[PDB]
Amino acid sequence: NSNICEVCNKWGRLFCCDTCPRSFHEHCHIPSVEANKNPWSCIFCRIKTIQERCPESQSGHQESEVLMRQMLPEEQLKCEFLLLKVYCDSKSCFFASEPYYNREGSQGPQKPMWLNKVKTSLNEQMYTRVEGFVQDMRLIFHNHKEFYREDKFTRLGIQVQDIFEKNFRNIFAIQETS
Ligand SMILES: [Zn+2]
Ligand SMILES: [Zn+2]
Ligand SMILES: [Zn+2]
Repeated sequence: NSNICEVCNKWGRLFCCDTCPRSFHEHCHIPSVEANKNPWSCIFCRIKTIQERCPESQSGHQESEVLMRQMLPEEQLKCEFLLLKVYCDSKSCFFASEPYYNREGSQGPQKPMWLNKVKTSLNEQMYTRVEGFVQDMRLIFHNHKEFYREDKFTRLGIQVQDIFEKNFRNIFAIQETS
């Protein structure tokens, strides 16, 4: 197995996947690495299994159909994995914890949002459809763009949004377009 966490790229107390060489900190893995379960398969392996069981699940989909899906176990898992993919990028530190807003010439967003809040929400089964999760995710970046206006720091939002969106199109097999 790897000797660093797959998400944060640091060593520490790591849990090793039984079906692939990845390793995780307990709370870096999403969901948090399970207490017992020998063998244990990580989220990457669980997502691979879904594809393998139903190869046609990789044919193209319309985003509007994906968003209306109810959060049954497989969609729950896919949103967990997509969230995990954003945390995999070091630039996610900016959006992880609860933000605050005091900048001359700007007002804070009406509905603040952040990764750890989406993480809790998924854990607590607060989203009933994929749309719930994707809306909160996109709101993180939109709040950032609006607040930081013409400061160059706005680019961090564009950058982390692009990671989210690429992973969304991959995980949920959105039909490719020009
Ligand atoms: Zn980690
Ligand atoms: Zn694995
Ligand atoms: Zn099938």
